[PDB]
Amino acid sequence: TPAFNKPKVELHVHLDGAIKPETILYFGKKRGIALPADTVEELRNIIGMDKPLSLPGFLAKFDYYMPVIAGCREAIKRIAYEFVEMKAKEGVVYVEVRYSPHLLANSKVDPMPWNQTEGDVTPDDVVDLVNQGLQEGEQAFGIKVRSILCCMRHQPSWSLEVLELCKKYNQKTVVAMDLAGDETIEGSSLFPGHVEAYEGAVKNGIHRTVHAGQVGSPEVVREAVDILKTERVGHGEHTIEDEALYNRLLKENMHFEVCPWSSYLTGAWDPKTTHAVVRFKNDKANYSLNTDDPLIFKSTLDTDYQMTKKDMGFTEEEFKRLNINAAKSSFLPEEEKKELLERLYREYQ
Ligand SMILES: O=c1[nH]cnc2c([C@@H]3O[C@H](CO)[C@@H](O)[C@H]3O)c[nH]c12
Ligand SMILES: [Zn+2]
Repeated sequence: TPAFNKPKVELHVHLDGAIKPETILYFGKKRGIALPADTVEELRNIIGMDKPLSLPGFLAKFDYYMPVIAGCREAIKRIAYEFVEMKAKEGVVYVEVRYSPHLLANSKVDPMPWNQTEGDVTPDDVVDLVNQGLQEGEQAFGIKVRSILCCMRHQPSWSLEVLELCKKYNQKTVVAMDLAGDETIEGSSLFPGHVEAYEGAVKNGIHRTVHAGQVGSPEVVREAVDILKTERVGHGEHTIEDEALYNRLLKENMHFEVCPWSSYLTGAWDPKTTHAVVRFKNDKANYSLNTDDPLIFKSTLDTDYQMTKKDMGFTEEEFKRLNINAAKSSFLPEEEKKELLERLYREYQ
């Protein structure tokens, strides 16, 4: 029985962490690019994980399959279309999906990701391709889907271009910029490309989210908020380690994009402490529940909703509350945000 069988909102899910294994196999074969396995089941076992790794050890899983998607236009549109297909099945009415356009390009991107041969797919092309597959997905399945473009921590030289792509594709479908990748890279929040991207975003009214406090110190969160000027924090669990900062963000009504299942598997949460999400619920924080990389974690949104119901006693009422909070914190323009809120209340009566 599904933990919560009513419309849900999802803010934090990576397109390139949410690809069908069957579709990765399909493209490895069509293109003749290697894969670490040859049937769907063995691919799941290898790419997927059921025991905690460190964050760099988790991020390496992408290496297995990205090469089979990157630089292939049919593949990029197709994963975006099937993304909407999946989320529609899970009873999501609105979802913001994030990716790095540079990590899927094979032209005008330096350093060339994945040791690719120069092709014709620029980062600008990737966005348009993903827009296309999402819009087709919307027309087919009738849920609302927007996109978030990721700066990557290790590559601040892409960040100004990420910001320009957010400006160019604003609300079609790109609603925000994000900062993702290896949180453990010393001082990465302050690399000049990242700081200046986020400054340009403030100055041009481009929405902002930042992965912080997944494995880092509370200081990485404080940097997301006070220097980068984020409006939402991805994860944020390790914020509680700093009491004054947690309380400031509570008072200022910061949104935390919690990914509970993600949390165990990246070793961000110790299974024999209280998940920070329990504290968020008792404090009536502003947070959402998110699958983060469902392909790698072998999960669906119900996975995270089951985890919190079974292991943390989340009620139907708390589920409705945090989705209402997720809607309020979405990056939709005002009239679409009101429309979403109207729908959630109607459906929750
Ligand atoms: O758990 C995570 N923490 C930090 N970054 C990532 C991404 C990174 O964002 C890029 C675009 O989605 C992915 O390619 C991955 O490197 C995936 N999952 C996580
Ligand atoms: Zn993430």
